[PDB]
Amino acid sequence: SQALSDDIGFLLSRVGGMVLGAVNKALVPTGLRVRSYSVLVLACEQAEGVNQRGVAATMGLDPSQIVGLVDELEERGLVVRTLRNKLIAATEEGRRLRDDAKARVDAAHGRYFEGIPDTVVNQMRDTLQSIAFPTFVE
Amino acid sequence: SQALSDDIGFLLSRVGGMVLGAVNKALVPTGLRVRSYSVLVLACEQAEGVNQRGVAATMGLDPSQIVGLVDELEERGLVVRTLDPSDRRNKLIAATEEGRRLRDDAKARVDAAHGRYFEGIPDTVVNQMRDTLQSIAFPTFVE
Ligand SMILES: CC(C)(COP(=O)(O)OP(=O)(O)OC[C@H]1O[C@@H](n2cnc3c(N)ncnc32)[C@H](O)[C@@H]1OP(=O)(O)O)[C@@H](O)C(=O)NCCC(=O)NCCSC(=O)/C=C/c1ccc(O)cc1
Ligand SMILES: CC(C)(COP(=O)(O)OP(=O)(O)OC[C@H]1O[C@@H](n2cnc3c(N)ncnc32)[C@H](O)[C@@H]1OP(=O)(O)O)[C@@H](O)C(=O)NCCC(=O)NCCSC(=O)/C=C/c1ccc(O)cc1
Ligand SMILES: [Cl-]
Ligand SMILES: [Cl-]
Ligand SMILES: [Cl-]
Ligand SMILES: [Mg+2]
Ligand SMILES: [Mg+2]
Repeated sequence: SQALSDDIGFLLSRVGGMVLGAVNKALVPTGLRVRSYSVLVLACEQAEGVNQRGVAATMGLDPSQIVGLVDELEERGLVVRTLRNKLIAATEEGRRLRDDAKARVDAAHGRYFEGIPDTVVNQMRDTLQSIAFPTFVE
Repeated sequence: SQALSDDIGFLLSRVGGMVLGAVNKALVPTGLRVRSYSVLVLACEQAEGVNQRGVAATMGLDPSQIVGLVDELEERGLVVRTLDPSDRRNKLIAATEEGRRLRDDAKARVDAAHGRYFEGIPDTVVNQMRDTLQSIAFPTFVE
């Protein structure tokens, strides 16, 4: 089928945007939106700060875009930017808000994947990781 | 897993965004962007045209958001607002000959641009992803 509604690229972009909208809606009480949430999660994965370069690469953004997200998070004392190399270190308050936000984010997920078994989610996860994070550039 | 890179919602938005940016870039020679392209494609799929509400539902948008996309395509002579010959109360967005020719050019670009991401995936994996994403975007009901 050559129909748009059967096209996997269309579908991925459509469901990605549905998830993005739902997660932004769920995040409203936290003051975060998806990109600032993502920087905060990445910072909270480590004790010491995480490499800003690496954050940008993971998120598929230029480092210049991550700068403003770090400023946003620092406005609320959620991360502290430390040192040509730049690292982003989560605070105790950052870690607390990350937990509250993630429960809202999971639920926003739960709503879209209800009735879809974990075996299907696991295969989707692997496939999407192989696209976003390939072993080399073809 | 607590890791962002294991969050299926993150990965959907991450790869969805890769696809969106690649499609806008592939479309630069056509003058279209992802939404105007989608409307043009959906009009071309029908012989007589497609209803605004159908387009909106396929794109997950309110119908009010489709009017300006149709205006853009109409100003370029790529679609025409017409009336369904089988029901004149049914307004249709119909592709023109020039719209069909551009849609063929544009879909060739977008197909090739998608290949970078999807060509290497096993067919059985793609098929399962397709059907799963359809069940999320376009839920079905009782028979
Ligand atoms: C349409 C999207 C996906 C969602 O936009 P949104 O609905 O404005 O959502 P937001 O993330 O801005 O806000 C989320 C929700 O939280 C709400 N919200 C927010 N901030 C607050 C607040 N501070 N207080 C209270 N409430 C709040 C906000 O109003 C909204 O609520 P609701 O309307 O009920 O869903 C938007 O991200 C977007 O346009 N993305 C770019 C891509 C795009 O054009 N998508 C449209 C579908 S067409 C498509 O995907 C085609 C792709 C395609 C791909 C490949 C191809 O080959 C061909 C085509
Ligand atoms: C071409 C895009 C998709 C849109 O840019 P644009 O057309 O030049 O225009 P705008 O900058 O006005 O953006 C249009 C809308 O695209 C929306 N958008 C912005 N990223 C996207 C996108 N990945 N898909 C789908 N619409 C988008 C964005 O929110 C905005 O919505 P709205 O404000 O309602 O009009 C551009 O954002 C782009 O190239 N994105 C690729 C880079 C990217 O998104 N990387 C991932 C960042 S991290 C992230 O998204 C995390 C999400 C997340 C989700 C769930 C979780 O559980 C956890 C995390
Ligand atoms: Cl954005
Ligand atoms: Cl940004
Ligand atoms: Cl219209
Ligand atoms: Mg919006
Ligand atoms: Mg600010």
